[PDB]
Amino acid sequence: SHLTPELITSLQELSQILDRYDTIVFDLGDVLLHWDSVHFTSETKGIDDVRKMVKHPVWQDLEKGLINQEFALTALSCELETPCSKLKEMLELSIASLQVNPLMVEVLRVLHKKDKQIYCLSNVDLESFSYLYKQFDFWKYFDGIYVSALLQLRKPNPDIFQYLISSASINTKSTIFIDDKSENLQEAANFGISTLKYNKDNFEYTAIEGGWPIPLQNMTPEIHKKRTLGEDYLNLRLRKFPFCKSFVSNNVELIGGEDFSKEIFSTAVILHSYTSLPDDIIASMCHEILNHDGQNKLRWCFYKNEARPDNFPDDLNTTSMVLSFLLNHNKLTIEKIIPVAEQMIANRNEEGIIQVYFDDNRPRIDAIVAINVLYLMHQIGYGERKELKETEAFVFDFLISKEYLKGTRYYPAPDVFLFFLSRLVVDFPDQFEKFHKPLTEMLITRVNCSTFPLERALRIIALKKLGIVNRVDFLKLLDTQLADGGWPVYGLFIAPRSNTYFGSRELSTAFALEALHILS
Amino acid sequence: LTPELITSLQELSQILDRYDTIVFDLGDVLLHWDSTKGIDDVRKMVKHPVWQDLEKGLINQEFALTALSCELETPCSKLKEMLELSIASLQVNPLMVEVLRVLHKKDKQIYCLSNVDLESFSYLYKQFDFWKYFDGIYVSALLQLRKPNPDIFQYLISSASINTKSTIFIDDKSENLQEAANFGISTLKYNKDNFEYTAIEGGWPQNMTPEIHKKRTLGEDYLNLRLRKFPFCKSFVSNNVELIGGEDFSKEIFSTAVILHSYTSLPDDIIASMCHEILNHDGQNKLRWCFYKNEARPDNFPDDLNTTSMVLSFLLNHNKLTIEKIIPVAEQMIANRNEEGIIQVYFDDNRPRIDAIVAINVLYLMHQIGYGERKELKETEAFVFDFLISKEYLKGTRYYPAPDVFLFFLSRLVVDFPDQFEKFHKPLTEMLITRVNCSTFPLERALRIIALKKLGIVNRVDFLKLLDTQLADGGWPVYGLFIAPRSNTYFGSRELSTAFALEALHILS
Ligand SMILES: CC(C)=CCC/C(C)=C/CC/C(C)=C/COP(=O)(O)OP(=O)(O)O
Ligand SMILES: CC(C)=CCC/C(C)=C/CC/C(C)=C/COP(=O)(O)OP(=O)(O)O
Ligand SMILES: CC(C)=CCC/C(C)=C/CC/C(C)=C/COP(=O)(O)OP(=O)(O)O
Ligand SMILES: CC(C)=CCC/C(C)=C/CC/C(C)=C/COP(=O)(O)OP(=O)(O)O
Ligand SMILES: [Cl-]
Ligand SMILES: [Cl-]
Ligand SMILES: [Cl-]
Ligand SMILES: [Cl-]
Ligand SMILES: [Cl-]
Ligand SMILES: [Cl-]
Ligand SMILES: [Cl-]
Ligand SMILES: [Cl-]
Repeated sequence: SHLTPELITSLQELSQILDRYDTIVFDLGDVLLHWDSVHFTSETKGIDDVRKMVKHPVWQDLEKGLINQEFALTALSCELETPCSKLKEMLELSIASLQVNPLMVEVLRVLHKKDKQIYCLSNVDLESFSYLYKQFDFWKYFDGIYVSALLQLRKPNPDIFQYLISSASINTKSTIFIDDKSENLQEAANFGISTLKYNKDNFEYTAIEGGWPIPLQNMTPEIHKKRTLGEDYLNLRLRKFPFCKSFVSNNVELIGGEDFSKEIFSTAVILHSYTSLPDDIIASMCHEILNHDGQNKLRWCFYKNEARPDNFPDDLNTTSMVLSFLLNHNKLTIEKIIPVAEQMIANRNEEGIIQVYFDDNRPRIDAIVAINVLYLMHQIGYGERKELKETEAFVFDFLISKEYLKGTRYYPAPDVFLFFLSRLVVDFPDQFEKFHKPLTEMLITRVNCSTFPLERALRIIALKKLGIVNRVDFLKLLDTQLADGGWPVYGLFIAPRSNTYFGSRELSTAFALEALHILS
Repeated sequence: LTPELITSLQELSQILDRYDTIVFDLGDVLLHWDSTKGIDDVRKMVKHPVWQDLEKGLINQEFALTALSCELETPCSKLKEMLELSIASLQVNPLMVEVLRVLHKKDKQIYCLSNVDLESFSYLYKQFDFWKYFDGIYVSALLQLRKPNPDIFQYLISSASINTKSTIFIDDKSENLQEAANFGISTLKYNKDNFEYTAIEGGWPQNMTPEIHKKRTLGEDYLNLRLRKFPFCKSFVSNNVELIGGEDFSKEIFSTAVILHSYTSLPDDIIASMCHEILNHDGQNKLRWCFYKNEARPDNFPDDLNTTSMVLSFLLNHNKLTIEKIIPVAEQMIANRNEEGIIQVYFDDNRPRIDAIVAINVLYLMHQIGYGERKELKETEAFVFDFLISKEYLKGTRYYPAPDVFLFFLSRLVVDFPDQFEKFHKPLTEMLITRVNCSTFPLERALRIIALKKLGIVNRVDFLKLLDTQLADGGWPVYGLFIAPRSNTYFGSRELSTAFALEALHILS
């Protein structure tokens, strides 16, 4: 009574079978990649097959992202009685031998051309995944990447299939799944997904009717309540203070902060980033931007006038973010904006980089202000202007040199730079292709690397816009919502000379809710 | 139902005396109050949902005060001043404390169960002196549970092994006594004019027990396998406490002795086999022990009082040596004092050193063999006491860098010989309370869990996070317990980490 798999040995066969499905799921290993596991070094004592490492239960902890490679290797040098330097060696040689499967990468490229939904489902650890993302170039063929170290789940547990089906909204009826390991294929079949076993010299194809029901939700009821509680919390805050409040102090957690609430920038940030604000709040906060007394001829000052220090200039950051939002909500025309954009091009320093302030007496640069200025440039038609070349290069170097790990002049948190960069790169992809992979690669390395809710939320948002599901940061984010539904205050940006952080519970809650939304 | 209002101290004493276990809260029953910009009423802080987060030990006072500062639209500093005055104006309830003293004196089982935040609890533990009457203290911010959720009552019942039939609960909040009654515990509502006694039929039979059992079995199988293959406990060395890049060393007997002394549920075959390693050890010389095996002994490296102390203490405790054979070595240790009278680390007058934790382990053997009151110990004992009170231990000891290791080994001494160490008990417990969850290393979490339990305090925060760092083979990560300080070499194993983690799981089961 065991279901007899149809064998396949002709590309014509493989092709007709694959065409019968809307959605194809690849696993990386074997199907799309291969490598040499055995690797002898100048260390005679110990194991010789990296397979001993990958078969060890500690490896499950690495794949799920619970531990890193240094940790895994330290525990394995003990369990496997092999000098850890030899295992590190072995693991490196195996990684260096990785190559694509040329046949299946071509299948993958074609499937993507025929406008199919394609997902990558792989047990692979964060550090390896980051390296694979850099080394190969089929990732562009995937509609979504589901990696164990980003999920805290792993094949063959049904949990990972259940999260895949739910996350990607998959109709398992029209879904097939290509993998080498049988137990992964059996698990997916009990979910009603048809399987395609990749063998040495053939494919085993089991069509699966399925159509049975799904089990209990990993945390869905939890999530719906926390989202509602956060929404109620934030809508109440913003309806009472549509001019988004801020607090100041000398630390990122704003411990002991005092209420300031006289800068309009936070309001602009919230208008731009949380895409589910009720309409009355958008309008009420939009009203604030326009009537902001620090508007002078379509240029904005950070401060309200009453709070404006002596001789504090308009800045290209407030102005850029505001104009961009106005433009995008049909409250300003490109014709009115372009003259302001032109003042910005006239604000470059000796190195050609557009500067922060509308004031030649206050020369400053900042990578994120650069980014937000370029965003407005491309949004209005200026994307090919020659005067932007040096500014774009400043931002690219900031990324590639990993200089962003030290923060920007006004934004200390590295993920804030990656986040705003990801809006530019994703929203204007033709003009930013060379950024896409180094950006996605930095983000992969940073999954779950900090505890601050807003930072976790930024990484969730950016990686998802770039096609990668970051469930780990998601989970931890839920754990830090407080009982009233809001998240804790966060110092998004600083007055550098005085080391004054600025932030609000509203800022943290808005990005958190957006991150919960984007993975929903 | 309807309570039976009580106002006779003679009746009350016959109600209470009918019960084997009495649970007190803190508010009103034992502690009460008796006498510009925003919120003048602290009522608003405590009724606010954020306050529940503070009570569960999910956030600390600073976090809570910044969040409330915003939600109550009051300057942070004002909220903090108010919070400090309220706490500072707390006074003992003299009648009820005396009831408590007497219930304790009559050998009842008494537990404290309070919704109080970690920092406040920490203050109250130091301020007031009725804690010595409880058999266990169950504070929400350390349980990550809170009244009146049934969870906490289930935790208390199973944690303390309470027969709810013979258990009565004294609280001033109605809803707490209600939930308590759902578990068959008789309630006694405290009003300032009377008591409301409601008897309840108990005796009829928490919520991670399936998971916890699996992790414990997995960890046991792991450690059992390691020690059966390597009864001479292995060790790795490196520059760092996580022994990243460590190399197999495994030529020192101390780790074996530590395992034996510290993890109580080892199987008999493993205890026997590890005991053989301690007895057949190379470095043994006339019932003094050397850290190293001979094959690894550096030139002129002396026997040391720490390995010797732990080993003799273990053999004694396992009837392999008599006090008569040990006492002459103890006398040698008394002959090892430096100019300040402190007992030194090495059997070698040319390697003069002191180490508060080595002192502790020496003092332990001293009290175990009957030397507890020898005058020559006074300075050593004062060394250790100051080392704690001055907070010098936060800098580590010479050979153990982690502060909690000192607190943990001190807690063996203080709790095993309580009459001789009463003045250590409060400052020790107090320090430990302020260090709950202050570090991530599993072994350090394990030590704080054991020490606090031995001192009558359930630390479940560190417990839960400990369960999360077990690896999938059942063992916990390696950890560097002690160092050669001059080369800054750390020693450690997964056996050490896994042994302590399992004892922590056991002591809270
Ligand atoms: C060379 C090297 C890095 C060795 C260590 C392991 C590793 C990450 C190999 C590269 C390819 C890969 C993703 C294998 C497992 O993933 P899968 O879960 O996609 O494969 P499966 O279905 O074959 O288990
Ligand atoms: C996020 C953002 C709006 C960035 C652009 C600049 C800006 C207006 C920042 C807001 C906060 C602030 C007053 C900074 C100036 O601090 P300083 O006076 O210590 O530094 P400066 O001499 O660099 O102005
Ligand atoms: C100033 C301030 C409010 C500080 C926070 C801690 C606090 C509530 C102190 C007052 C008395 C006390 C220790 C109550 C504990 O709650 P219980 O669980 O002992 O009391 P209940 O049964 O009445 O809740
Ligand atoms: C935990 C314990 C057993 C403590 C007592 C002393 C002892 C034998 C420690 C074991 C580790 C060791 C070899 C230290 C050598 O210290 P060094 O040679 O680096 O410095 P020294 O001059 O302090 O010996
Ligand atoms: Cl790609
Ligand atoms: Cl600058
Ligand atoms: Cl910068
Ligand atoms: Cl574009
Ligand atoms: Cl006390
Ligand atoms: Cl010394
Ligand atoms: Cl010391
Ligand atoms: Cl005693």
